[PDB]
Amino acid sequence: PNWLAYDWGLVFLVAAIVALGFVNLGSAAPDPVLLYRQSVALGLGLLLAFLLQFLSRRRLFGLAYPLYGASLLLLALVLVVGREINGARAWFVLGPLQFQPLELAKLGLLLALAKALEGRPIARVWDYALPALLTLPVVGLLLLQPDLGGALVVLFGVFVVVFVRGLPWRHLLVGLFALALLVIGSGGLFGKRHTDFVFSVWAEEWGFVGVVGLLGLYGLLLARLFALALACPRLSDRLFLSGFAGMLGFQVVVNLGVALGMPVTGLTLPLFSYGGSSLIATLAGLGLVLLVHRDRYQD
Ligand SMILES: CCCCCCCC/C=C/CCCCCCCC(=O)OC[C@H](O)CO
Ligand SMILES: [Cl-]
Ligand SMILES: [Cl-]
Repeated sequence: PNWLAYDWGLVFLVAAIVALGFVNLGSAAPDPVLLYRQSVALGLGLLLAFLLQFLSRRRLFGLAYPLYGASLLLLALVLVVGREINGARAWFVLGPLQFQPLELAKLGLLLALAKALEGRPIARVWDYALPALLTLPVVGLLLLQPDLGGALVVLFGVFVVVFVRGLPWRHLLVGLFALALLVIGSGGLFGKRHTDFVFSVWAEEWGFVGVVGLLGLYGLLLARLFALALACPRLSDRLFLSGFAGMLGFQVVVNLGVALGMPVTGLTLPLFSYGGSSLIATLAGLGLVLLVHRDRYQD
């Protein structure tokens, strides 16, 4: 953490998408008190992503299995002592504190699957079972809320990890598509409510150049993630980085089809749409990915 050998390009990409999100929220249905909550979320997010830099990658992958278990027990616990919002209890609300176990599940499952899938030889049966028995508790506890947007993100991440690894992945796509079935000019206005109340306003006030630029920022972000992914000697790191990039790109392309018209899910546009927990969790995951990239040439 003392040396700062990071990929600063990815840092600039995250910062650029975040600054666009903030300058849009200030015109996309603004409110004096609704911009403060997300500003405090950004502060918390940067702070948490910095705190996680005092963590070696050895320790991070040592926590691969405990974090997975804790996300499983927290997914189970949110079903009992959660708060209903849109018909599903998926949030822990302790006054000003809002923590959804879906994010912890995503990171824990990515770490657990990456670590358990770096031994090249496996028995001819566990190529199906190991990702199955590690993903099914998470997806099942995500459907008991019910929240299938996070279930889709999780399952598609697992698909990406398995596919990049070199294991049976067709059954995962079958499960993914089956679960997914039960669901103003070139210039714009320039600043002149549903979940998409941050993106439906941006797409109209900034038009084709705005959407093209934002999708370009997301394309460059996914490109830099997959470039950092194949730039890691360890296989577990390759898997972890690629799973993260998959989940992120998948939320983005889910919001695309939502805007086209899908049904809608609770999945926000990462770093861009309104939501303090999603911002904080995306920043924390990006901090993890940044620290595993900085420790890529170490033991
Ligand atoms: C790393 C990136 C950090 C990003 C920066 C941290 C956030 C700070 C936000 C301050 C208020 C800005 C709110 C948005 C600005 C516009 C608000 C406004 O006055 O709306 C009027 C409208 O734009 C007239 O056309
Ligand atoms: Cl660069
Ligand atoms: Cl297959």
